[PDB]
Amino acid sequence: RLYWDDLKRKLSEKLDSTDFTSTIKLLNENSYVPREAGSQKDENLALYVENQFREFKLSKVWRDQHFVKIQVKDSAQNSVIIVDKNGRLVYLVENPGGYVAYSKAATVTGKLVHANFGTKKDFEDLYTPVNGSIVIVRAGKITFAEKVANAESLNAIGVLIYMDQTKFPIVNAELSFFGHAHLGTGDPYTPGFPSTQFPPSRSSGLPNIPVQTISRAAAEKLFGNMEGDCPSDWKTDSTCRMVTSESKNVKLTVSNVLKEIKILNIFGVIKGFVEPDHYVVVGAQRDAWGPGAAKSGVGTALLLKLAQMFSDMVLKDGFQPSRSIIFASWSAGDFGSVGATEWLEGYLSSLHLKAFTYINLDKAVLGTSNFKVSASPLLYTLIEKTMQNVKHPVTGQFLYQDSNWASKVEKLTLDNAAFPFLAYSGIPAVSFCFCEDTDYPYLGTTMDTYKELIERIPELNKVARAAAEVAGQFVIKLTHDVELNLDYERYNSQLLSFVRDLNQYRADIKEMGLSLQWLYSARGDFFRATSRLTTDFGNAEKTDRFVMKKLNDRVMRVEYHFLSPYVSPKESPFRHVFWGSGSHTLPALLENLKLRKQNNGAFNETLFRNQLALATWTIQGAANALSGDVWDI
Amino acid sequence: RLYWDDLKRKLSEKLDSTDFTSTIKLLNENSYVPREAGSQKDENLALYVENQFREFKLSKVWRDQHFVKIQVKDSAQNSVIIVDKNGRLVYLVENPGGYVAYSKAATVTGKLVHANFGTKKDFEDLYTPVNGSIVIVRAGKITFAEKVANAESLNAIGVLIYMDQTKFPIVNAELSFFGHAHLGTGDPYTPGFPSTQFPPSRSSGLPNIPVQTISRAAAEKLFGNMEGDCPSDWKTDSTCRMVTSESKNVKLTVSNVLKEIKILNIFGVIKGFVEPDHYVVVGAQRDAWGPGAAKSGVGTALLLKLAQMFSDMVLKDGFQPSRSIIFASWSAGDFGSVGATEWLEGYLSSLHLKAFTYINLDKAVLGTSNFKVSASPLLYTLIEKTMQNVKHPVTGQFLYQDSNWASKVEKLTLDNAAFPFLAYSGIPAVSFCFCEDTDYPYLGTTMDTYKELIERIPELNKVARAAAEVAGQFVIKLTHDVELNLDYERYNSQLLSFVRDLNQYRADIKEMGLSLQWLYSARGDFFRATSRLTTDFGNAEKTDRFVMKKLNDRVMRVEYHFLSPYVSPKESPFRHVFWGSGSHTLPALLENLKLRKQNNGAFNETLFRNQLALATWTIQGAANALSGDVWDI
Repeated sequence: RLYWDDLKRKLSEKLDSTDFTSTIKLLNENSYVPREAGSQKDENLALYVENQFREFKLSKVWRDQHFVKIQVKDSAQNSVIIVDKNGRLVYLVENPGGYVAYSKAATVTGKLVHANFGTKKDFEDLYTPVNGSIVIVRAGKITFAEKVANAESLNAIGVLIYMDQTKFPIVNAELSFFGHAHLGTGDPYTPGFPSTQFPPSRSSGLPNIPVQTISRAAAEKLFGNMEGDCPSDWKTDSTCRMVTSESKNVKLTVSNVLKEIKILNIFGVIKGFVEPDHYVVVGAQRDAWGPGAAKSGVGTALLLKLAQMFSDMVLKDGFQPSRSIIFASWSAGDFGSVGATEWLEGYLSSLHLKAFTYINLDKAVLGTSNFKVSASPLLYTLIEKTMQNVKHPVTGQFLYQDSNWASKVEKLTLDNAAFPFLAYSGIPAVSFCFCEDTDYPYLGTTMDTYKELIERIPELNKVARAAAEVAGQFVIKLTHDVELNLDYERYNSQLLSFVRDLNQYRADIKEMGLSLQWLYSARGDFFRATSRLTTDFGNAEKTDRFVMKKLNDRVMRVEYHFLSPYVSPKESPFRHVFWGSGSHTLPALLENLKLRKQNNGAFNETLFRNQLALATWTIQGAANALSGDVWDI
Repeated sequence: RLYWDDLKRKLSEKLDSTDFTSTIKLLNENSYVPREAGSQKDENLALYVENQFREFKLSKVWRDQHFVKIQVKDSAQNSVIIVDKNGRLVYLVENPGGYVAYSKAATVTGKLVHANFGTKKDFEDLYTPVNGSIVIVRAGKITFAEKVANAESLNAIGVLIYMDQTKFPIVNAELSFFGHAHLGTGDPYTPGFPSTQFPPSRSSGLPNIPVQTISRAAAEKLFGNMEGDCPSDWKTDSTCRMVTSESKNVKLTVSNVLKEIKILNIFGVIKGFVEPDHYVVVGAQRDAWGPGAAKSGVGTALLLKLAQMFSDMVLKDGFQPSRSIIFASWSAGDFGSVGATEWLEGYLSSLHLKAFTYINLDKAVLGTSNFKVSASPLLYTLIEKTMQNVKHPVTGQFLYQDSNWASKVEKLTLDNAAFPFLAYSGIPAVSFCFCEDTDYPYLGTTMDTYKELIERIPELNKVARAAAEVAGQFVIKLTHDVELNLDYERYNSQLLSFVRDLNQYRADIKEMGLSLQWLYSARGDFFRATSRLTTDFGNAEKTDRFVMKKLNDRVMRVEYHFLSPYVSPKESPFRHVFWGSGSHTLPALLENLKLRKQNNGAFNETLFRNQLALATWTIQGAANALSGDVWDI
């Protein structure tokens, strides 16, 4: 067993002589260049990664194979067409190079209406009714899946998406791009039974309208046939317009088809010396529509180098992780973390007893200016201590520069592979990156190349190196300390913050005959439960692996006990009342209640009483799950 | 620490000098005599039990209080009336002394039709259509809740239930009786929010028709006005008839009302010396409609004596249970294990990590001829070894007399408090009793008295003594051995048996384009997972509480991982794919498939493909949950 100081030094010095850019460049070679999930090139890289793991001599390397239905574009072209309502003659504007996976295959003709980013707010602020019209929106702010849903929610009949030059200062205006519009993760077409025969989807999260990505040039050509200046508030090109002329409307034809593919998740593992049946999981997306250097290459490179380093530290330098470290190369990430989700779904309710943390490595390097982090609050302390002794690659200062960084942390979103881990599986998760206030413009394009990457970021090797150090320090701390570096006390602030918000309606809870007393008591009981647990840790003999096991297991279950037990994972997979999606999340409870100031019928008093109940029960249950022995109350 | 041989002797000799009949008699005194749930007498007994626990000096004794809505009969009498369709004049036949909790409060008039036991089969074998008619059925075979559901399922408008003299050779034909018809357990009116305001119930399992219990005399008076002899196949009184005369039909008026009551679950605990945060739970129903000597008294008596004995063994004789023993006195058992279920529901998904076994003590003594057992397969080995060294109270031979007893074991039913533990909470459970091939006739009547009990069973003290020895040996084995006496290998036979059944349709699975290959692989993987676990146990150092903790925790999770993760506990609480209720259970999958030999539209091919899928996923998940470390595959 080594000292944390030595492990820190060892990791750092191994990192010093590590060549990241070579690997990123290597992954950008023609053997791997265009690696859409399931393709032979994806399969090539999968084989290469797998071989590398074998050369690193990890305890065991294996395959997690899955068959899934994705959507690819048909031999028939998707098309964007302008129609003259006079005589109904059509003019072809574009056959897009790209497409949007999970779009309804359909042909729709209507008026075209701009809706900015297609955010929920953008739609309400519209002075043009979207109903029965095709909508065009800029990429960014929110996922394609959300834009489609918001629009579909207002009865739009189709969606176009372009990259405006203000948000995406790309010289080539003919660039086409890719994404998906499945409002979830995993395979949307997952019949619980094999079939020839065709069953409907139900609560799939799939679009019922066609959605399609277009080049900025094609959008500006559409603007050429539209009227109305865009609000300066949108801060967009002067090109932009709002609505088709009276005599014209647009026709969209999407003919994407379902294809079944064989994806491979490639796994390596360094077994733990004390509790090998518990693991930290480190993963990266291996697939990409185009070259996907930043989208896929960076992550896969870090995955490979981290795996190599840790294998060397165990075999040469005497590092002895208490718990196991699993390295995961995912496929079909581009379709909604499909690879990751399929694997997660094998262990719906059991995984949280083995995996205590997931570290995502996707898009860790996109810029230089900033260091962003999204994570479970359970990892805020680990993250903080890690930023306090990792240096900025350009700047030289420690990453930790703001004592208040934790309150400004944004939550994991659906397009992040870290999301299903936290919100569906109840495993604390963290994603982080070096970046700007600007999205990396080339993501999802054929311009996401190494050359492009090394050009916007000439210090690529140093920056990737800093990204590896944070992930590496995470992984060491997590498998070295006898306690788990999961700060369960953090959820007191979260509950406090939530009740603090809720208490801004102590009046409206009166006019409904409701007391919030049982909820306050749940919050109090959780506080007590954490306090007792901290005391127990302090009074425990750190060398007694039996008592630590027992205390650590309690910590490992905190996250999962915030998954609502009162909703089916099939109907709503994202059960986490803090971080998931649906009417069972604390945020939903607040939004339903904010709709009570308006005397409009949007408020749903009944729903709220149920939400209040389920929240209280969930929180009580978590407090009770943490308290320990049934005679201690 | 003592030797199993000494603990066996100690338990036995303490039992030898234990006076059971005194306690049963004591519970039959006027201070407790009629103790309907929530009543003052129930509350008296609750206080007495609680005091006794305090005198026994258990580690901690506490209260688990709940407010629940039960139904009691109104000041207005329920009535059974015969109507002359000529002139519509009515004749009062009875104002029943008893009632059926959860009956719809309503008045209905129609023809009366006998349907034997009201089993699903009994209805199909009817040559008289039940639709729009009131139905009369004999008690027995199935719960009232099922009879009502089956009848309601065929559009009957009301249900009468009597005790025929063949199944219930009771001299007094005027005897009235009680039960409930809620097709589940727990409080059916559980709004997730407090209210004045009234919300509908939804998937409550509540009757939409009136149901009422009548005396045999009242039934025979009804038969007096009916025609058609009953099938000799029913083996019932010659009195019985099938249908009202042309000119007559029956009117039923039920006016039961909802009352909110305060129930108390009384708990005692003897803390474990090694893992106190894990418990065996031993419970008994304290409430009864009448005197409920057999229904409630026996169980509560055993609960008290067991608690006392084990407290003495810990404090005087040096017994040191590894894990905790909790003694539970439940209330509102008579309404569907309501007390038990309410408590279970506080720990929906967390309880199975603390409670590894529930032993039910209800109706353990009803006769002398037989010893019956129902339980999770996880306890078959414990049960067997226990029968191999417990003697029959009358006979003197060991209870174990049939090497094949396990394949003839009937599953826990809904009226058993052991049921929600296993099927809703995923905690292995066992109920057992000494009994006959005949139901104890006085259950749910005012004749369930000590005097009646001591009369049909003069060896009451000896028989109760044998009942305590099995429960006691269960409890000792379970808290003494370093391994858990949960035989997880047993579920290989279960899966085998199930697939063996399913394989009787390998043809019909072809005509649907389906392979069963992924299901076979799940079964294989579970087999592997258990084999590996047995090996691990063998290779473990029995004195290393850390490794044992880890292996025992894996065993403790087997049961729960058979709860279907794909159904909400609110919509269907009984999620256990082997032992629960609904379309997600393996049995349901078989029944849907047996409906494919008939070319009638009852078969539901789509449903089956989903069932096949969910089953496969559930089983795979359980196998994967058992395999241990993610690098072991």
